[PDB]
Amino acid sequence: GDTKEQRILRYVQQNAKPGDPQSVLEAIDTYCTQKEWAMNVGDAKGQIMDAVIREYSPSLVLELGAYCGYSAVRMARLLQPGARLLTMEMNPDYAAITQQMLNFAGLQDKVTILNGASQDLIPQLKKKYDVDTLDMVFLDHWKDRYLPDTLLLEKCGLLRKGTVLLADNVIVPGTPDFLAYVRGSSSFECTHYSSYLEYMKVVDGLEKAIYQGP
Ligand SMILES: O=C(NCCO)c1cc(-c2ccc(F)cc2)cc(O)c1O
Ligand SMILES: [Cl-]
Ligand SMILES: [Cl-]
Ligand SMILES: [Cl-]
Ligand SMILES: [Mg+2]
Repeated sequence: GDTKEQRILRYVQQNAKPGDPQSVLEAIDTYCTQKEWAMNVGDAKGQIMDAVIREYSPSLVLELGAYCGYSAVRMARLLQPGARLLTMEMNPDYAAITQQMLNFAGLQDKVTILNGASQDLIPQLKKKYDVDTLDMVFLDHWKDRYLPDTLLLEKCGLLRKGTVLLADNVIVPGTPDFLAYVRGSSSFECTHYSSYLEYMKVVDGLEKAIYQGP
């Protein structure tokens, strides 16, 4: 039968307005509160994301892990005209949901999906995707990948002074190595934003880690 992700897409298509990102976010959050939990960033942490995006107005954002496109919708709706989001989604079924979610929201021209594993695609960003450096990175993929992929971004020359890392789920499921690393490194200036796990009365949080150079 259908998957939960297909059910979320369908709900959005039937309960949101085409081309209205806000209605799409609302539809997802309604579905996930009333029908079935799902691992979208959600509205609590989403509001914090929004506040960070507005502060920095990034021109080029990289997202690690798309899921159904909630966070990509959340971020892309607030980008300035001409700004871009690249999202890396290794799961092909998730990638297809995400594309369709973005298309329904009318944000397709702002966002590119890269299908494959972050560790494989990050080294291609400069030469294949014509990236210089990133303004912001949203980490929301497998939690054991946050640290290695941060170190890989640095190796590949993709971080500049002031690049904003924003990491989901630093408390649940948790990213203990990543947190220890960035909080102990003089190359990062970190802030913790305490919140709640999407759609649940369980504490979670976002970590912002601003790259300071070598
Ligand atoms: O696995 C995650 N992400 C990568 C695949 O898309 C993920 C997991 C959870 C979560 C799961 C199970 C639980 F019991 C609590 C949290 C939450 C999230 O926000 C997530 O991003
Ligand atoms: Cl999400
Ligand atoms: Cl992932
Ligand atoms: Cl929520
Ligand atoms: Mg998450």
